[PDB]
Amino acid sequence: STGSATTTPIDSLDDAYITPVQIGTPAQTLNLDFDTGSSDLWVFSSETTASEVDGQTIYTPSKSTTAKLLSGATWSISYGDGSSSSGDVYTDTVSVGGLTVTGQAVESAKKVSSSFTEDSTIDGLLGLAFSTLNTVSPTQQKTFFDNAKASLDSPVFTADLGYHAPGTYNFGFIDTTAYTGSITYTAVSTKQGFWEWTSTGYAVGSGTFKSTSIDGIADTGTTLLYLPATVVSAYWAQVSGAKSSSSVGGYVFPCSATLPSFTFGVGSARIVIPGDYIDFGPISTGSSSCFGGIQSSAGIGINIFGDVALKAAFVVFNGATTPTLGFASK
Ligand SMILES: NCc1ccc(C(F)(F)F)cc1
Ligand SMILES: NCc1ccc(C(F)(F)F)cc1
Repeated sequence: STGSATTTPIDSLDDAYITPVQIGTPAQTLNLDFDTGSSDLWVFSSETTASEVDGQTIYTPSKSTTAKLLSGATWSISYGDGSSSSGDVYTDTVSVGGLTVTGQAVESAKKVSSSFTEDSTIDGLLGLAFSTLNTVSPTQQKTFFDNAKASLDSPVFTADLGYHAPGTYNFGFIDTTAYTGSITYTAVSTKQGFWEWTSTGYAVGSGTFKSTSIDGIADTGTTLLYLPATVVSAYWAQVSGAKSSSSVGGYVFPCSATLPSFTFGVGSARIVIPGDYIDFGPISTGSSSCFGGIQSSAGIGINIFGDVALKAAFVVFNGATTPTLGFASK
């Protein structure tokens, strides 16, 4: 079987992408943030503290004839940005773009951090990292992808994120009309539970490509591109007036500047991020200082190929017994 669903940016900056997901019987449709950096499927629900819900669509397990409470199971997650949520666990039927999994663990939020409450357009997250990171206790639960794997035509999913435009998540098949040229595959390490791989280097604008190994994770759930301080300094040095701002929390640049492109290596292939993808607009309404889309990973501890990088490519998440990542231009 296969599944295919359109994913849509939540705002004019592509801060995140939401994809409709059908949960329960009859279907309750929620718009979830597909996150290859985490492994919990959790949703705003009728159990969420009422003051912490502000416009989100909620899952109501009592209205689903297929929902079953998972006795004694709880979950609690903390994301790298400081966000968190926690609650209890149901199993229910979950469908993505025609692809149905029965008995999927659906984690019902009882408490969420302020960043989720203020994001009225995100009804929850759908984790797509490896199931070793799932936070359900005492019995760890499997991801939607892991549950669907056996029935998929091919054990893969692909991310085709749009720049200021809709895109597509496909499960079980590779759309050969969605990319140009060839797909270049690269080795994945699962030892930390992430889609972790090694980029072969980088270039800034039309500059010389620097061959250097950059270990990082492919994370649809993170907005920006987080790279080592040396790389990020070399990029912003080509932008007149750009500087690192402690008060703002990263590199900013005069909004009137034109940004250079950024190239990253995938084996012998090259993915080019257009400079416009790196502009994240004024730091505050009316400001002439703009926030950069490439930032240092030094405080994070791991490099993150987030949406800024992934939306420049067609990305194959190959969940074969030896998993690999594929990148193609588009
Ligand atoms: N998108 C989920 C996520 C959040 C944080 C991290 C970090 F920062 F710990 F690497 C990775 C993945
Ligand atoms: N990386 C996972 C993640 C995704 C979205 C959010 C936000 F923006 F909704 F708070 C936080 C963390």
